[PDB]
Amino acid sequence: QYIVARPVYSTNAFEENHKKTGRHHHLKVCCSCSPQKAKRIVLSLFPIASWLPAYRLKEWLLSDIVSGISTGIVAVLQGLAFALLVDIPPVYGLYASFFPAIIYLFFGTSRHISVGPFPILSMMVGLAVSGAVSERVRVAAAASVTVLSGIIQLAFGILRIGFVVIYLSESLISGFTTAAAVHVLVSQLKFIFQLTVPSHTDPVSIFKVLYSVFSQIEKTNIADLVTALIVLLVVSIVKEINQRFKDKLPVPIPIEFIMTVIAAGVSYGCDFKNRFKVAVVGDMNPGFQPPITPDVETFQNTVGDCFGIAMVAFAVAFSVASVYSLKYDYPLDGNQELIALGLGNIVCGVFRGFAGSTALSRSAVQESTGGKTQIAGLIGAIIVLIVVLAIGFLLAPLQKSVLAALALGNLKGMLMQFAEIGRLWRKDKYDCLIWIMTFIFTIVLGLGLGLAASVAFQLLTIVFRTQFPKCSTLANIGRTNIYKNKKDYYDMYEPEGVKIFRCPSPIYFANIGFFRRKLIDAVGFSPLRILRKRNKALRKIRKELDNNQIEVLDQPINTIDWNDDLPLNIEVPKISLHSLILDFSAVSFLDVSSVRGLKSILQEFIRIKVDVYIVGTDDDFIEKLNRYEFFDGEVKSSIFFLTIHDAVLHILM
Amino acid sequence: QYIVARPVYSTNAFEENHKKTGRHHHLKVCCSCSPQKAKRIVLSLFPIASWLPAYRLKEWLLSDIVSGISTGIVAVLQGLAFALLVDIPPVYGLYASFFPAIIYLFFGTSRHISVGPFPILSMMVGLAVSGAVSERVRVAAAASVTVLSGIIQLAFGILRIGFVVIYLSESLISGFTTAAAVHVLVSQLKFIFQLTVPSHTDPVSIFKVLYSVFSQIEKTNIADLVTALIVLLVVSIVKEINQRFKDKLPVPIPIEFIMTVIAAGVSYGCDFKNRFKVAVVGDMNPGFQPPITPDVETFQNTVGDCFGIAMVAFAVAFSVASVYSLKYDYPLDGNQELIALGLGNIVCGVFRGFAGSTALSRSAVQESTGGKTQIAGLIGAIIVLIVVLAIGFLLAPLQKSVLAALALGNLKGMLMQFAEIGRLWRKDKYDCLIWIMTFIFTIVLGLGLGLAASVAFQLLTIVFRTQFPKCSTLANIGRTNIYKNKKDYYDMYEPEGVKIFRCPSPIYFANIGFFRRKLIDAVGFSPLRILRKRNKALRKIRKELDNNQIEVLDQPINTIDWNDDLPLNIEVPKISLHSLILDFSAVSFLDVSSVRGLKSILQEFIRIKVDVYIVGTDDDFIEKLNRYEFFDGEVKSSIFFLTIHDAVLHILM
Repeated sequence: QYIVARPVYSTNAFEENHKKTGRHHHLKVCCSCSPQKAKRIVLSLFPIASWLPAYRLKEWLLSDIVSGISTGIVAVLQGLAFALLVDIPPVYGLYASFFPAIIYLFFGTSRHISVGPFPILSMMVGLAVSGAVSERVRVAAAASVTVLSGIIQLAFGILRIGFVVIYLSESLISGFTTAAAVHVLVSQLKFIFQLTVPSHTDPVSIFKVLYSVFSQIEKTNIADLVTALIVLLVVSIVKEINQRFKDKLPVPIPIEFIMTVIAAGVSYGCDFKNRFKVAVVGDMNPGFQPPITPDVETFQNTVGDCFGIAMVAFAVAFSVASVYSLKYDYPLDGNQELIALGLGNIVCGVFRGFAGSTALSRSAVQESTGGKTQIAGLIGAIIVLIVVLAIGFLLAPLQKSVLAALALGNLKGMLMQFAEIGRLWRKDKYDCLIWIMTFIFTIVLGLGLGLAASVAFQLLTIVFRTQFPKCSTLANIGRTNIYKNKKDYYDMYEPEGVKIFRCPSPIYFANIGFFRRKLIDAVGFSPLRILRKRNKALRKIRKELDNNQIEVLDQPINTIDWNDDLPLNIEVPKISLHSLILDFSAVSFLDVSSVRGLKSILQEFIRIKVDVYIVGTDDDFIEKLNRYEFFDGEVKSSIFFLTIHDAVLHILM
Repeated sequence: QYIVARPVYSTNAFEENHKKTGRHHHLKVCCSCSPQKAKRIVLSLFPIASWLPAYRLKEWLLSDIVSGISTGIVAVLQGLAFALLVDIPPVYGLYASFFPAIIYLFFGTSRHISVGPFPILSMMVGLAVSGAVSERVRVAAAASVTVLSGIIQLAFGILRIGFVVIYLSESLISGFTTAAAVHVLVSQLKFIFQLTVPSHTDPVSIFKVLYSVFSQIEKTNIADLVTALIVLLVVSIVKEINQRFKDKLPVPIPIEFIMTVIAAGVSYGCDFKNRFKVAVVGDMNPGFQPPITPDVETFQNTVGDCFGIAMVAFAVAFSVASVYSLKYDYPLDGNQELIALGLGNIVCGVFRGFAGSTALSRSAVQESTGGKTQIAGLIGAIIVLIVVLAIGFLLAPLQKSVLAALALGNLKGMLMQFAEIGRLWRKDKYDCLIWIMTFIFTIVLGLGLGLAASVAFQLLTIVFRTQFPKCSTLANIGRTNIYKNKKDYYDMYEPEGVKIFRCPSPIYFANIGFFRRKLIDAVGFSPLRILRKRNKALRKIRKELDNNQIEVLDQPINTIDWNDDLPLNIEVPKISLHSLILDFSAVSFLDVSSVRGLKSILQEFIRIKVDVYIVGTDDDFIEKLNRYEFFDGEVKSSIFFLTIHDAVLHILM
């Protein structure tokens, strides 16, 4: 059974019978050079010196040839299809899937990540250029939003503050990216229907596009729509074949290559360019561009949106890479992800590309084909190299909506997150409000400002959880040490005069007005009204008054018991209370707005000659109240006890 | 002593031995007319029917004559001195201390409040007009910011959401009003030095004024500065006499009247207007103005700042009135303060005034002179009535910096709050960061936008408090039920295999990545690395692999004990752990981002054949985990226990 025979401990009669350890509680141990300290700094800022000299060549090379080619053809056709969401020339989407792939080979700490562009940052870059102009003024201003968002990411992995991704819950991540998969689905209607839409901008940007597209819906094309519904149907159902047959199917079907060759083959020979009037990708010039210096007139007016691109490029890079970090069991450094993607978006921004990070629909192509290391991300950048230099004379008959339909086949994973009202409403109803208020703020205020006002509302639902706590009143079940809520069981014996209270929440500025109101409700009387009625009855003994003298009615009584008949017609109220336990077990923290309100209600309750105890606090909660100066000659330190049946056994003896 | 002899209860063997009450857990009880329901609705929306028919005429009339006159002369001279902070004609400061004083007599629930203008809302109105223009275009646009901020206040006391004032701690209130007492001290330099400064606006508005004042500092006046230093010296030290001699001095010295009569007497007879060149208050026209209709072109561009004036006019009205509510012991309704000040700022905004609420330096004049009810706020509006109609031909020789020095004598109470770095740094250091980040955001971003970015940072210091909690590991002290931290005492016996953990914080999105990291640190091993090494050793028994087949290595084992020698060269690691208690006593709440991470680490720890218990949770914490579907055929409901010595007594038997 359960037998205890210890004496009654009062947390100051416990720290004298049982001595503490008295153990000692920065700028010398860290700022100190050592031959064993700078070894693991250089091999942690440059981690290619930790997987390249240990490379299993017989086992990992042939899996990294066939999985670097299979993500090379995906990186080309996704690269051209994301340069159109920014409305720059399409060759600038192959300078953004090659230059971050070389830099992340050296400084990168993840091993199953294919780095390039991805459609949530082809719009946040695409909406920042329209907010920095007001194609030569858009190429040179999309490659200066990249350098600004690569300096902010580099100056966050140097200050070692790469724990910012914990401020984004899964309801805020599955609410933002579901609303970002509608902005992608809407802004890819300029290229399927072949309509000339102006570049909209500020708030409510999706309904400005839907008003401009559907006002020209009689001017669409039939040779540009039946080839974006044949492509959208086949590459969806063949991708349905692959994820249904992940077994019994080695090296699954590359539908993103064999559909383009059909579509670029039919457009050269049936002459879709001059028979119909369909837009095609132009003739790209073979070769790179000279580097450019970013201008300050682009930095000044879009400094508020490169704090949005720099915290979206990392929150996708740390959500995707942590999927393969718990699957293949290797440690992942969250600050090396900020340096290797701060240097990727500076080199690719200087060399005229645009911003980007890892894509979930491309990293799963590298991971499922058999990519073991980031050598499959190097050979996935030799094929983007040979397309730029050598074979760029192909992909000119590509029909500019085969590209705009391949980027709509990837929106199955990000639009099936709508079945979270069907789950979070039945479960939480606070994290179903963060899903709704993120889907509304993003689709109205835009992508960039829909994350500032959604994180700030996500922090209002920690205050809403602990604003009106369920304050209780406890009682004893079975003459033992079990103290549970009084309105729940049957034989609960609460003793004579004792009134156990319980606040199951941390007490702070949003919580002390409710705890003080509920304590004087669940005790029967207010303690300040009965101090003033006693002092009025004491002044009548020694014998009303105006203002500035009511301050003497709240003084402590200095002389009777105030419970029997007073010898004149005096009607001061009586109380049966003579103790008040407080269960501070579930209280996590106090602050200076809650200590000054708790000290106020312990001082009223003591001057009525009601002994107030506080019960359940650990070692750190009492050692912090020594620093608020909570204790004085009235509120002693012998009011703290250990457990509830410890304090009640002290009252009855 | 302390003896217990109960059996061991496991919170499901407790709710069968002790039956619950099964008690039942809105639109019918409230939406129901009744002859006893509409009585206390009409007498609570119109509370002059609850103190006027019970008025002690012999005791409260002569204290309300002499304390309505003493706040009448203050309301006139403060009214003219706050119409200059908005830069309108000075007669429009007597239409703002008279019309809110009549409406608050009827609908007002406080009894020691003098209603008028006050210098923090003569600048928030004064900076909104400069943001709505870009004197006839400033009079008609300061009386439309008033009507917009009176409709927002009326539509917050009708929706019954007047608990918004709990989102503002005392560190955010003593940080905002200290920074608002520097904006007042700076913007009263246009009238002491007699300098013509253009109307400024947007961010960094105090340094734009200090640059414009001190660039003309050779063009000041000597007849306008020696009369704002004689006035500023005497009315400060005589107000030092009153608060030093609150006893032995009945009806304290009205220095704000006897100094003006001297200053308006010397300016008529020594001829300060034509000898020197000093600015004076003009000749006010006797009478009111016709009402105006607010234009929509003022409503559209300043809808973002009348959400700042409407939540500053209430946070001063509920901070001042709660001082006299706990002193004179009457209940104060926080929603009737929003209706009676929503109707005050509509009537006074239609009749060409400006916005306002109660002032701390004027309500203390009414309260200390002997004002008992709001009849002293009616006679304090008959004297503002006779100054407008009859004796407005006086106060024309008033020198416009006697008025600008009387409003600098009130900044002693709001500038002595700078000694809170000397208190909050030694005590809290989180609520000393809210004092600093509010003083910086207000003095840089302005008054209106310095409260949006200071409340939003105040909610980041509840996340900073519970981001890195002090996770512990407990042990037994003296073979009893006392379980405290292991690195604190000496004879702490932790049993064989048991590993008691403790998280002293609510677990949520900012807390589950740290609790999972600290649990596998304070247990010795990771539980997922040792599940995969067992399954690799089991496949070698029945006999590496590529991707999409590593998902079978995290499966539960289905067949040995994995603690002795395996019959081949197999080096799966061993564990001594066979239990894991978790102290969830201090855990307040869980959410869907923390349940999905806690369920993940209970499922890894059970498949290693390690029995995981969760200990310390009340009745409501288990009844919410039935709604997250935390329980299945693996994580049962018999893992919850009552207390720590209850679970450890179950392990050892």
